[PDB]
Amino acid sequence: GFQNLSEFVTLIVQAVTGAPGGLTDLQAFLTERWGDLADAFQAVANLIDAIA
Amino acid sequence: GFQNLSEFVTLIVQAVTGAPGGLTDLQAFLTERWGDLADAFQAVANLIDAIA
Repeated sequence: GFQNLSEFVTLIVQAVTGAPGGLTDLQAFLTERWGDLADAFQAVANLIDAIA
Repeated sequence: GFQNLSEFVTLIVQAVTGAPGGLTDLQAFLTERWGDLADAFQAVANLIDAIA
């Protein structure tokens, strides 16, 4: 249902990320999400360390 | 701007995952990340239980 591949890329970006944009925007949002997830994992590890 | 769908697939995999590769590589990286995320959530539950 796509006229071209560019709008399909935008649709993929909108499906996997809230903010519409290009493939670079998709990569940036996913990188920020993975960084935040790593920060949360390290926070859990620090909670381990505080309990210990 | 993509030459072909295979190149576009490689670009999608590179944007969503650090390691370049095919759709199978994308699925593998995302599945191991799902396993890591599930382990983190079970760690959070285990900390609930440890405080309890």
